[PDB]
Amino acid sequence: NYQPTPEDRFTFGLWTVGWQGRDPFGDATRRALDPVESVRRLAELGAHGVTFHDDDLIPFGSSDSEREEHVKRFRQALDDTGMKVPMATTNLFTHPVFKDGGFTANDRDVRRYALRKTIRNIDLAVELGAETYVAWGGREGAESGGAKDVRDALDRMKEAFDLLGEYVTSQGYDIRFAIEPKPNEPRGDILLPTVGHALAFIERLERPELYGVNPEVGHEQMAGLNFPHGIAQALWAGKLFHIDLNGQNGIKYDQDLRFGAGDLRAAFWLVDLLESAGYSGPRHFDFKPPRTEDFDGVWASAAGCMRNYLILKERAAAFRADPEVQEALRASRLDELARPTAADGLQALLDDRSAFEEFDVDAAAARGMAFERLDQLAMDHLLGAR
Amino acid sequence: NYQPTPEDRFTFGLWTVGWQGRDPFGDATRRALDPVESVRRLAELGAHGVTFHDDDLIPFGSSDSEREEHVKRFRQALDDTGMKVPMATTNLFTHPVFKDGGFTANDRDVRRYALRKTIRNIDLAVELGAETYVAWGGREGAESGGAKDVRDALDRMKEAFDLLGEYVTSQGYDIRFAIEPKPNEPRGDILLPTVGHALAFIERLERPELYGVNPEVGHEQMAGLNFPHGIAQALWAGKLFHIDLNGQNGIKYDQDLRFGAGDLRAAFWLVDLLESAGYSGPRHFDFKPPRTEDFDGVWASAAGCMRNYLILKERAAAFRADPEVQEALRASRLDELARPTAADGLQALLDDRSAFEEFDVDAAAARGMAFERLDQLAMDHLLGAR
Amino acid sequence: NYQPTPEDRFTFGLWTVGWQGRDPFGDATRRALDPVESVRRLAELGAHGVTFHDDDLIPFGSSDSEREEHVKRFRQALDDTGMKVPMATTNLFTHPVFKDGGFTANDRDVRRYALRKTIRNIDLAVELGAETYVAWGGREGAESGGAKDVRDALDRMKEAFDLLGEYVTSQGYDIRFAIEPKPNEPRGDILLPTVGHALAFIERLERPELYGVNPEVGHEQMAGLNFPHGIAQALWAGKLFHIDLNGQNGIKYDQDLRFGAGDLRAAFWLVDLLESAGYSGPRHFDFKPPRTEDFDGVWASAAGCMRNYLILKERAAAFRADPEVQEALRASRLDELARPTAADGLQALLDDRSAFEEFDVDAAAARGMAFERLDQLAMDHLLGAR
Amino acid sequence: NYQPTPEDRFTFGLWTVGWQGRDPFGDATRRALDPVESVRRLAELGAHGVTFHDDDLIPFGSSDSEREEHVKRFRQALDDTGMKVPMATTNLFTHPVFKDGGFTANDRDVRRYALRKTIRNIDLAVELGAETYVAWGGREGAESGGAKDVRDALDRMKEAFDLLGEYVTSQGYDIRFAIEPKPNEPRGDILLPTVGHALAFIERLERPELYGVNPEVGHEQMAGLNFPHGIAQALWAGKLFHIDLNGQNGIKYDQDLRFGAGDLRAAFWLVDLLESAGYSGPRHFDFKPPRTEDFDGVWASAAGCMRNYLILKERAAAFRADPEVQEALRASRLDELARPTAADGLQALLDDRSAFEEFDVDAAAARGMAFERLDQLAMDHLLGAR
Ligand SMILES: [Mn+2]
Ligand SMILES: [Mn+2]
Ligand SMILES: [Mn+2]
Ligand SMILES: [Mn+2]
Ligand SMILES: [Mn+2]
Ligand SMILES: [Mn+2]
Ligand SMILES: [Mn+2]
Ligand SMILES: [Mn+2]
Repeated sequence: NYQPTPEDRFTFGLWTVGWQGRDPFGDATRRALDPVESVRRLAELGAHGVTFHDDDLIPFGSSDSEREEHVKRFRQALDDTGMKVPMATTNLFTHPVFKDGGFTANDRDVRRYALRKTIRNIDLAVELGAETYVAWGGREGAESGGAKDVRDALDRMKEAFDLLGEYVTSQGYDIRFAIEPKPNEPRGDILLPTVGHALAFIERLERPELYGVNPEVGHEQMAGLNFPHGIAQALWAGKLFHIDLNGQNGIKYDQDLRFGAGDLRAAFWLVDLLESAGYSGPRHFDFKPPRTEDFDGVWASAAGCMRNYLILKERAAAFRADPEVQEALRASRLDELARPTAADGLQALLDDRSAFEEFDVDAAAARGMAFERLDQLAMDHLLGAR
Repeated sequence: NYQPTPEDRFTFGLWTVGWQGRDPFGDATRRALDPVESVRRLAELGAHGVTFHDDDLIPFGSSDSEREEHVKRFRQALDDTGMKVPMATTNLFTHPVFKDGGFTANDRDVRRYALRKTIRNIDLAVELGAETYVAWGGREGAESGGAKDVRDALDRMKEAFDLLGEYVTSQGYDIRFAIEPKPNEPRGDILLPTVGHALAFIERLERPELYGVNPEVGHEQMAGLNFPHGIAQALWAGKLFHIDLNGQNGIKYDQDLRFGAGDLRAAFWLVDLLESAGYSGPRHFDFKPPRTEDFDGVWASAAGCMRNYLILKERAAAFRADPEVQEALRASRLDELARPTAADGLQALLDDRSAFEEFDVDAAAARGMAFERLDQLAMDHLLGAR
Repeated sequence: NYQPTPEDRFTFGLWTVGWQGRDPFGDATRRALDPVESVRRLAELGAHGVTFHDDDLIPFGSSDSEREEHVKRFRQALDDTGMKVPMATTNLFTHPVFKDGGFTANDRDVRRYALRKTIRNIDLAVELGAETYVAWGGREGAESGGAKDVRDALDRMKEAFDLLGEYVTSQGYDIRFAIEPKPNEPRGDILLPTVGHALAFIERLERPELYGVNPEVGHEQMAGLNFPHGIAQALWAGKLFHIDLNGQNGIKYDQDLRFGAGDLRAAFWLVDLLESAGYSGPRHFDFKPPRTEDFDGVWASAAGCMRNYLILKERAAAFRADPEVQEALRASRLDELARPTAADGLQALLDDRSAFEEFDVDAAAARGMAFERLDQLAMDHLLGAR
Repeated sequence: NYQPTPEDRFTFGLWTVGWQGRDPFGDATRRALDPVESVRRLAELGAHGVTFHDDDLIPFGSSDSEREEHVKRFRQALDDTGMKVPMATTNLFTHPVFKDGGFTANDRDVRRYALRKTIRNIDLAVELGAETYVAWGGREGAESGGAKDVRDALDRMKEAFDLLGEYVTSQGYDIRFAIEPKPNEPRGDILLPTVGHALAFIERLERPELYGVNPEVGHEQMAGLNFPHGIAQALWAGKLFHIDLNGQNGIKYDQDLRFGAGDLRAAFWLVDLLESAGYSGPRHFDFKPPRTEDFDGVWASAAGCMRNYLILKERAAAFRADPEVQEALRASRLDELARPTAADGLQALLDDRSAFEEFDVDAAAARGMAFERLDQLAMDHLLGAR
């Protein structure tokens, strides 16, 4: 009955089930969880692995000794459970020093500190077996127009990413980078606010092959965009290195609900696309159990993330395998969208009278697309009402 | 008193002052304007030139004879007034045949027709002296998930743009292309919905040098994004080939108000950036005088577009030239944002103890950025309250 | 298999299935439908009745003779099919005369014309057996601040509604009024933009008992509000006289998709509330089949509206009847929300030491609400995955 | 040069200049300010008074002794500076006990505690001379549909407000209540989400005369609504008891920028309306100096709030006094909007052939409203470019 197993590749950040519930208007409602405990509880629920920011695992300001101790305990829990660590990232947003950014702070000294903190964590990530290193520039941006010259900030962001690429290359590490966009919050506007802006920026780096995107459901939805469409563009470009799954109810603060909550039809189309395209990376959940819940509610919320993905996978698979759907797809000319417009070439197109001089515009215009019937088949499959 | 002249490079689409006022819920409130009349009236107000879609100038379905007649009359009005035609574009959205798109319609025959209609208008544009050809794919998109496989639609959109590039190259034309993004309306979601998504797509075309963006104030604002920030990224990439200026009041239907209306502080920061970066293309207005107005109100609205740009230019120039502002910019470390983070190189950074081991995080964190004082100077300059 | 019957009280506006597909950027894609044909087709699909604006039934400018002829033909189709007409409304938005509003136009003569056109249609509505008369003030509003003094416009809107109430009372008609809010489109901002603003305005009319609201799913969603919450406030006030069902994908132009499309979880909670509260009015659909469709697609879209309501009704009923859900509701203290806070009275509350002096705040704070488990039960029921 | 004085009635919450800078993603960047220090600094800048939540003045959990000490120190600073305390409110959102709400928590015991905490602070407010007591129900709402039955929650919210009214009446206090709406954040959806919903709810209380609204600029803007329009409806109803002034950049998290930031044209129209209507309550600022600033930046931000109001007041006054504007207002028929539609009565309207039978619809439709010229005069006045 929709039971996950390590083979489904479900992963969770330590900061997700570990969120204590502090919000802009309130104090924590839950005590802090030890990372060893989260690993054990997640393994029992059927997850494949966990991810972390540097500061989730090693308290900021830790001595070298304390650091070694925290890592050793964590590595023991991984060995005991069989859990993996497929991705890691850096906290460049909590401490007051990062109030104006990490890579793009106006103060040069802060920029140099941000790169050193990042490099230290790349070494750790490699040691633990991570394949992807994410960067979410949550403090890179502004609340007012004069505060940041965006051209100079993009020069600084390029310079930081180029140096990180030089580092991994020189060390011979087998790790790639993934930038995670977000349009706003905590800054008034954040730089590289969507998947499109991040894809475009990557093409100006020195070694573009090392970088991809880590899109998050709720972030593109904070800009009112279609998440499955943005993911299709990232797959088309060959840059979907990792993904963050959650839920969001429209354009407002970043809710981070469990996956399946928020826009349920967009979750269906997302799973349809990931499974059809054969995405083989982790199915990672960046969510926050609501502050109304106790620990029992934390684990129920985490289990619901995986359950919802498995129900949707079943429904999308049933939709694509139904002969009546296959027929409707041809009725709506999805097979013709996949054929080249003009494999014959430009000259042939130019000489083809059927393409212009003798094209019957009225006959073509009268042809219904039959999209509503197709979408009702998709609705019936989602609801299990076939 | 803020009087424009042809030297200010102000341009208008024929469809702007010529909008009859038909909306989703109502009939036209104004009669149609002859293109010759719009040219004469615009020249008297101090504009530099006009732009057009194919169907604005030559009624759809026109015979070759009728076509020649419409062009001749238009060329006479240009000669009489000294007006130029710096940009042209194609209508691939009004006629029912384009109900599912032009370049990405599911029907292959429609796709071939869309390319032939486009090519015919490129020839005309060159004849009239246009330097930029815009493409706004208003019907490229969907209302439901199953209707369009986005990967196949991006293959089709790439194929269309590649063929157009082959055409201009083979003909030896001196024209470049600019894609205009929009997130939604008239389709539920439109492909390449923002400046970022369009920049990323260009990098996958066969001859990327021929293509840039034509961003529009109100379109990025329909996604709640910061317009000046998106323009700074387009300038950074060297792709701001043209721009569409107007106003919009937040996330809702595309209003196309006159420039200066809507978000007035964003208009200030936009003019600040265009003038500082030395953008030298046309200052084009894609706006609609509200359907409440008669002809007198049409021309008042058009004149207000240019007046508002000139007032803002004066205020931004006064802001940048004020010694007290120059001092505040240094107080907020804008001069340090423009210096390289690590011109010393990676190894030097790695060996620098002042960047990590001996960096005083608390001292750096306590430093105020003094952004509020700077933003109040910007406010006083905008309001002429210095 | 989810087959509707006249007993389900499904109704449709003539303008819904009859929308020809003209949008802000394109021409009609379908021919006009005769009202007699729509009545027959709807009856075959299992609808209960239709609704109309004056201008949908009688072409604007019709002579008295032509008017009588249009009504007679329509009454014959109703008799032939058994369809009813439970609601009617007035078109005060299409004709250019209403460009600045009907009831709140700045020109006094237009205001008087708007009331006379309305009164003429109230008489017709009564003749046809309508019980509710809707008013949607789509042109009441503004694009700029100085154009409308809102206090004076609310005086004018009150004056119009008071006169209509005096008319129905003097004639002894058994009809009530329902105001339909919308936040924007076609005006920049519309007056009484949400269900809350309309409820508040009704309390200032001379005979408040005659007026209620006609909320529409997609309109409250254009303001990013929770539709089921707004409907619960209208039911609490005893003012839900009628409802408009459809779908909308967030904050953008008014899409009017078929019911069930858009926010599917909000559609579930809406049906849950209407059926639990025992709403007994019409289940009316104000939707537009997309312009991509031919006539076959029109009727498929209309049938999907009713199918989706019946699937959701089944799922909501199964949720409320499940013993495991009833248990979860008590676990989350929904039974305690329904009990009075202080039936004991103010003095007793003041004297109760358990309410303050001896209240254990920490013990109460530690209690989880168990909302995530309850919401996952709701998800499983919606998806038929119990 | 736009210097405020106590006569301008500017007020600030202790929590505004006192915000330490903790956000959903970061730690505090400033130390806590003693309330006595804020009073002194505000008085030097020209403010009239301050406001507070219970917990801003008396740390939660304080003994009776500690409480008396905190009040005495505060009363001394008021005496020393001449500052007044025109409004007070209750914190029913920070402590974990309020995680599901105060007045509408599902647990009955929490509801009774919320009322007792409120009553204790009403007594204090009266002692300090407050005339208005605000209620912002920031935790009243939900993240999921099943968690809260909205009808029962509105019964509970009515019961709480009725008990508070009984309390003030029985004590003979001269204080009125003002409810402050907000659409979301920190809850997924908050009950009474806009000014309209709060106005409608007041009409169902036992003694409606005791309650009004406290609207906040940025909250209505989080729903994409027009703030000046909502304020005009509150003034029309006679319910604008207090106001919260700040700035917000569209639909996103609640920014609380300084007044004048965000939507500058909406700030102009707001000041125009408050001064024309003769609003005589406090001009209160609920804002947060950005976490990028040190203490110097805090006071600069606070001073900019008052400066911006005074510049806008001057510009709005100049607009209304300009003979050319007075002429444009008549050209746009603002004088006719203020005249009754039908002071002649219903029968006279019914018998008036000029209102329908002989009304020339085409002539009336051709009349331009001349709104664009009027809005450009408003723009020139705002910018000081007359
Ligand atoms: Mn997020
Ligand atoms: Mn994330
Ligand atoms: Mn536009
Ligand atoms: Mn444009
Ligand atoms: Mn609608
Ligand atoms: Mn409707
Ligand atoms: Mn706020
Ligand atoms: Mn407030």
